[PDB]
Amino acid sequence: AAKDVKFGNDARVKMLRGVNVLADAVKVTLGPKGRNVVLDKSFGAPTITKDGVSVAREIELEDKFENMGAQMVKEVASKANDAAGDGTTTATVLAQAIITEGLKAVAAGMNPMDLKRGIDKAVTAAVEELKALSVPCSDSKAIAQVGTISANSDETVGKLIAEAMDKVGKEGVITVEDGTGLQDELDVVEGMQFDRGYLSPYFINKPETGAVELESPFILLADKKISNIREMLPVLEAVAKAGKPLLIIAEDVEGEALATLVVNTMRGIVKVAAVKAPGFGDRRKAMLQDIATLTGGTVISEEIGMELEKATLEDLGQAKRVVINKDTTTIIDGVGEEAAIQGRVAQIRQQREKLQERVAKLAGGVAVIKVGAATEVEMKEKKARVEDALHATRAAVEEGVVAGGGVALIRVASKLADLRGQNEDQNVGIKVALRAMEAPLRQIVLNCGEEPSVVANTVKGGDGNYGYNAATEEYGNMIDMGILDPTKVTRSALQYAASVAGLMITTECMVTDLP
Amino acid sequence: AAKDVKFGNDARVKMLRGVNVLADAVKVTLGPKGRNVVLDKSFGAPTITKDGVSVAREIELEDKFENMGAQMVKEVASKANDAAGDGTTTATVLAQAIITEGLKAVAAGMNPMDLKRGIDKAVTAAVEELKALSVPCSDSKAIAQVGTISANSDETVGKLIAEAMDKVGKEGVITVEDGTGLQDELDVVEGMQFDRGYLSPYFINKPETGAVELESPFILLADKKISNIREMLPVLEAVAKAGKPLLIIAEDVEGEALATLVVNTMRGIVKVAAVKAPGFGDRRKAMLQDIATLTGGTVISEEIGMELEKATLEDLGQAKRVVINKDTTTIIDGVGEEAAIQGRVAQIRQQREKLQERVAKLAGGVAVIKVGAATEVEMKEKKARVEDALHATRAAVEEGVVAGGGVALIRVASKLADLRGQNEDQNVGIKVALRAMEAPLRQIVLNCGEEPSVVANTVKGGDGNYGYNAATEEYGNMIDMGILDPTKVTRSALQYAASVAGLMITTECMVTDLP
Amino acid sequence: AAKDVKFGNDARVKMLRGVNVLADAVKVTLGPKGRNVVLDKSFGAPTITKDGVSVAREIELEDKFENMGAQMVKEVASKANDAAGDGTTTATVLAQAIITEGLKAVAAGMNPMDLKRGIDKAVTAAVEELKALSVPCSDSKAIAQVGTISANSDETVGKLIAEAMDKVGKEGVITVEDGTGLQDELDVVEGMQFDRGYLSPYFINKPETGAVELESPFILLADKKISNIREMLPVLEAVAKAGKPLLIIAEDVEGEALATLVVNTMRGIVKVAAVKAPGFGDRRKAMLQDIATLTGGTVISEEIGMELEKATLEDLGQAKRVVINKDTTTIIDGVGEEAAIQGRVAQIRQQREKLQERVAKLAGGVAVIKVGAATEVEMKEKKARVEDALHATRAAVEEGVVAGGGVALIRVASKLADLRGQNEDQNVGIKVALRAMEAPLRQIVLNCGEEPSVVANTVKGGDGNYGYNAATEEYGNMIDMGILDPTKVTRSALQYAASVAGLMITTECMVTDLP
Amino acid sequence: AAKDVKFGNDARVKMLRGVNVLADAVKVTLGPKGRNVVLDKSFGAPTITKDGVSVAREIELEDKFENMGAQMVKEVASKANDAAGDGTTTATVLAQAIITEGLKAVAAGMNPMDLKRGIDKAVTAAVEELKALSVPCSDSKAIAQVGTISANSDETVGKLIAEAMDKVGKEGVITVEDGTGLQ
Repeated sequence: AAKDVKFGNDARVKMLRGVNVLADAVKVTLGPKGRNVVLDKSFGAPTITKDGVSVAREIELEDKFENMGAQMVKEVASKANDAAGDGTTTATVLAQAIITEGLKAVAAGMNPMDLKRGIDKAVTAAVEELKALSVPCSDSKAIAQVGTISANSDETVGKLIAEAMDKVGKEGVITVEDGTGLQDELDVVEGMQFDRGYLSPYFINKPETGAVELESPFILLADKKISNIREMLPVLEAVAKAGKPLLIIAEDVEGEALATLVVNTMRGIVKVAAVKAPGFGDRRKAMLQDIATLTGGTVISEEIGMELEKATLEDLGQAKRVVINKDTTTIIDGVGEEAAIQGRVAQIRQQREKLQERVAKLAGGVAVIKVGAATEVEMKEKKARVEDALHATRAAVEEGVVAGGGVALIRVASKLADLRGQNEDQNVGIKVALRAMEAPLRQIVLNCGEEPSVVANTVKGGDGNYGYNAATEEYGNMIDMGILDPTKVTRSALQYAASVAGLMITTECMVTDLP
Repeated sequence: AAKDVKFGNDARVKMLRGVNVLADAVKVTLGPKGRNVVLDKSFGAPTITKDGVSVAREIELEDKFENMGAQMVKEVASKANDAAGDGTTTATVLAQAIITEGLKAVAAGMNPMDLKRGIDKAVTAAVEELKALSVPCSDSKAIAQVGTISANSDETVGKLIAEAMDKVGKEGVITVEDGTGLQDELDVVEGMQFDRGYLSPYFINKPETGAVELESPFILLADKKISNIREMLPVLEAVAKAGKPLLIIAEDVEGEALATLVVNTMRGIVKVAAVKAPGFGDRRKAMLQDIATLTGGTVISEEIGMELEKATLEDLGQAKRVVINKDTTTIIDGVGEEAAIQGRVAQIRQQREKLQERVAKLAGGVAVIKVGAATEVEMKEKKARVEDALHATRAAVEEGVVAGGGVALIRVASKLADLRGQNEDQNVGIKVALRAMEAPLRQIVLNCGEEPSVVANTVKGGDGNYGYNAATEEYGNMIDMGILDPTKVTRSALQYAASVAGLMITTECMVTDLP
Repeated sequence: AAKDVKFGNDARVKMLRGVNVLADAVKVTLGPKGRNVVLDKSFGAPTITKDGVSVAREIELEDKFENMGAQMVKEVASKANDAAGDGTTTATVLAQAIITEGLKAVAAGMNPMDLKRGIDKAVTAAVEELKALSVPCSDSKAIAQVGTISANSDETVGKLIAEAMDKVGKEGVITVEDGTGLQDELDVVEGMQFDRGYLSPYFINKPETGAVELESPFILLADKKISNIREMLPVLEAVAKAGKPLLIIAEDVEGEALATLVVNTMRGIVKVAAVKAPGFGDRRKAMLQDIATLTGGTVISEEIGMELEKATLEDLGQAKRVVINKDTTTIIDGVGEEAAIQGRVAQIRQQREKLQERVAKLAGGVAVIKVGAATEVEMKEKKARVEDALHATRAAVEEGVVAGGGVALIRVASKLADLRGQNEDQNVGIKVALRAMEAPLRQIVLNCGEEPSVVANTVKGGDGNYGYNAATEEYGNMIDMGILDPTKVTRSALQYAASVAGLMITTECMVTDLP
Repeated sequence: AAKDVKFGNDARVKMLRGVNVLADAVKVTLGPKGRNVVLDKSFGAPTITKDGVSVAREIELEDKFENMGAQMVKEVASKANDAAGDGTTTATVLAQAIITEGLKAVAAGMNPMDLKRGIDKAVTAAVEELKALSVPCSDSKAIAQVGTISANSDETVGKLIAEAMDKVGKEGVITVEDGTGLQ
């Protein structure tokens, strides 16, 4: 189609208007005196939601340029979510702030590509500074801490999470299943989790989680690449008449057999899914046997001659459940003998870090959680927030908590008061990020109907963990008042907003379709 | 789609206009000198109706923002209805009142989120105060009392209801069936009711009640979850050629067998429905056997080996009728032997509160009512109002009656004259609810063509149960004049209006589709 | 859809405009110097008609509010017709009059709901007063009297009607069939009529009468409810190959067998119809046997074991004709033996009021009428007017005649000159009905091109039955000049107009779809 | 001419919008980090000015009601000027503040004529209190100071006026005209 092209200031004013519409809709939900947004859906009833990414994903504008603005910032809130699990509003609010302040400088005659270098440097430093402040996140306290936070105040949540890790460890494998009743349930049962995602978004049966939940399925363990679909029918027809679903772990699954399986589930007979075997080369040889042992199945190897055509139900493994998402597969309760698994444990124990990881995965079991609730809505809803929190937590653990209320950010801004760049434009670029670092605190206060600059002035008069408690309307030590954000989320908010807004301010020309 | 977004006052003026259109259409029906509203329906002839929720559910506006207003208040009238069975107009009128007064304060510079806290506190207190005033609702008087009221003055109604409970008790199980002739009929026959709703709105054969009525059907009693549909065909084909419908009680029915059954009734051969078995864990084991005994059927247990494939008609139970709705299942006249049921009674009697509940349900029978009427219209129409009243009554019983004419509300408003909050905005928020509490009385009077403030002044000059009798145009003791509202309804009106309007006034921005 | 809502005066001016358009189109046909209205019909040729209801049923307006006006008054003319058979124009003209005068008072500041109470009281009194004036309608004179009138002057009509009743009695059963030639024919033959209408408007084969005429059909007499259609095929296939139609009398016919039969006639093989058996309980047991005896059929009882599957043609009854309408079934010329019927007569004669009614129906036969005519048009047309008249007559008999020219009404208006209500608004409400009572006379005169108020003044100067003879243009005694209206029609006109217009004037708000 | 008449809240929202436009244009010049306003004049070249009354006298709005708002507050800045000679911006900024806060209370259900009595009483008291705080101002140093702040922080103008009053006396006149040179 013929394109519309806009230059310089015009392009930019439009781009910003876009950002604002999205930013403004997301902002209203930030903080304890945050309000909700209603999101239409022809489909079913509207949705009420506080969740920043959820509002973001729905904004699309009519003016094609404004649209482009919104479609870009939408990525910060989106990315935050995939990494952290929370902070998507904060992320958005920082991004809008850097942009506003950025473009103001660009309009001053500053060189955008330098303003960007400044912003980026300011951020690399803020990230370092946050690692310092974080206390870390180790003890079950900090854990249920961050958890309950990312779970949105709900302490019961951060709780189970801490308990969980406190059971199978910080690296243990935790999962989530809908609760049968009103009570939450944490159980440890014979499992494993590895870093492999689905081979097609078309296997998703739970659109909500964006995941693949399968009920007591068989597991196929193939050593070769799967291109042709002919060697599938002997087994794929035996598990058709067994009523149950089927999981495929192989070197890969190529377009030919994949695309047939893809349309074979959605709209099709047997509902199945497939994922690449973990690791590569010599690891996946033994790493795949690990799964075989756990599930009580057989590995179809090429070096023994075994082919897929010469395989039965008996050769397959089994579990009571399994969940696959974008990049994670986790199996729960393997039918594998206690003798067989313990035998393979002693085998590796005998056999230093890479073998240690295989022991940890295997010996070890998988912890499960059943989100209890009164209503099926809340139920599955709560279940959601859980998986979220869990995320941040794992991340929080890997890299802790910091003072909430966005004080952490305000604190790093004064530490970097003396940061400079290679030239004056880079300097303004730093001051632009620092000034933005105040925005979460500033929005939190503004959503309470209170003077945001007056609160900020007095928090900035303080030190360490002194902050504003928006709930109770009085100042104090944020960690003592239990207002903690997880470090991974605060960091991640910052990195992502900076990344997008950094690029965004360097825009001199925009190219889109005609109205 | 591209969205329209409106801020602050503009958003709010539009939101209110919406509320008014709906409120105004509902208001005209409040009280004894209430008039009717005509509701178009391409479908059949138009509908004449006084029933507040019925008017509400039809309002949809063209201006997309105004629409949003109306679509939200529509929920108070809707919620009132699902809980109470009456008071939907009152509910609506209170909601419109809180909103009007609210937004006026918001426009004064008050902090909405505080006005909300005030309103809410004022309400929590009004609810307490109403519990005090209620006399309760216990004696068959108060019962037929509230009944006849919620039935819309019709004394004959409140009557049978009192009789009913007076038969199988307040907790007894009462049902309703269309009358064969012109006479009402109350009969007690060999039944049970438990807290479980249909597994899909697609089983509804009576669109009016929003329920599932089934004629002398067989009952299937399964101990396991029902996912696959293959174990269904041996029995589902034997009851296909028996001409009769079939009820399924199992641990659950999963999408796979559910979705097949769903399209198998509407547009399909055998008309069936399914509901989850009552309770959970060890209760539903024996609780399901209770039903088996009553219906003269067999429980298909897993721990005995019995599967659904190895089951006949003989294994199934039977009743003369059964009605399922949103969250209630009730079976009527079980074919179960008098010996078998009495034997199971003595079994539990031997076996303290949870077992007591199972005795009550079982021993005991189910009372039925046949709404008599001249015309089939009135007939089924009257039948409706009945089920309504019955509701409120059960509720009234659980938590009585209060002075009608909306005097109860006016009375609690003076009791709370001294209620205060945490700050001045919270105070205005209280005064806003109190002032609203006068509105039902004020509308009742306004629908009579009389001076509403002059009536209110003089009712507020009085005490206790002194009120205005709009029918006869003179003041007096409302309980003595027989003008009683059920407590549960007055309470419920208030709680729901407050809930919605409370949220509504905190609105600073609105996001909808383009015109 | 988005709705338009109008308030107060605006709503009302529009509502009235609607009424007028319909009223004005109907008015032009009132009285002996009434003119015709032409009614388009894409379908066939246009229709010329004097018949008030026929004009009414065609008015639909474009302005959605005006439409609502017309769609409401349309009900008076419609209701008149269903009860009386005549007077539909009068009804309409009164209704328009009450409305006009009403709304004028509402605009004076009067309280509508009181104006209504007045109107209603004035009417309850006018009805009483008319019962007084009626002379009654008993002798064959008054009968052919009212008949010939409601038949529109046609004396030949009122004639046969009187003859008829003079044959099988006032309660005898009279029917109508198209005439074979040009001569009218009255014949008495071996029949019965009971108060039961068709079980679906979809059995109608004569769209004109809105009835179900069936030619020498078989009669099925079932004791049970008919839900399933399987027990139908043994008999329904034997009467398929007998070429003739089939009538079903049973306890009921439920949706399942009904909906199959419904589409099985229109668009289908065997043309059949079904009606509920007369009475209830113990009556319908013997009351159904009565029909069996008359038709020479067998009753398929449950208490003998007989099922519908085990039934032949031989078991069924037969008649030469049968007509079913909205609420009446009447069978004509039963094949039942003279011995069998006389035997059942002696059986009941032996066996006090309820058994007396069964004797009357049975012993007794059914009188038939064949409307003779030159053209098939006139023929079937005349046939129509007949059935009409017959109606009013039966009614006239049950509750006589009064002075035509609308003098009766003018006479009751002076009798009620001293009627008062509970307050002044109720008083105006009475004067509003009284003043309206003059309108028929006033329109009759206006359609003659003469001064309506001058005629009215001089009729009101007179007494008793003195009136204006519009045909001959001179005053006199209306009963002596043969200008009589039947009481039932005059009463019914009044009651219905009052009913609708009473409601209509209480309208403060109107809600409809957007243009 | 036919008149437009507006009531209650509508009248008031419009009246306020008027006040704001004038207030906002005058406000930007208040204080040492005050900026200038440019005032068109078909007549000659435009005028640059910091002087609050000068901006005020030029505001006239198109919406006839908003106009009325502005035309009324314009009188505070105008009156200040005729009496004092300075403070016209301050005057304007106070006036806009009382109004904003006032109308907010009126919208709360307060009785306007009482809000007025309060305001007036508060002011009669503030005037008394200021008489107290004032230290008289009689020494050349103090005089030079008011002069300086008046002249947007220009020490020379202060000094120059202080010197002037010192020489002519109290019962003596000082005029100001265009000079030839730069100083």
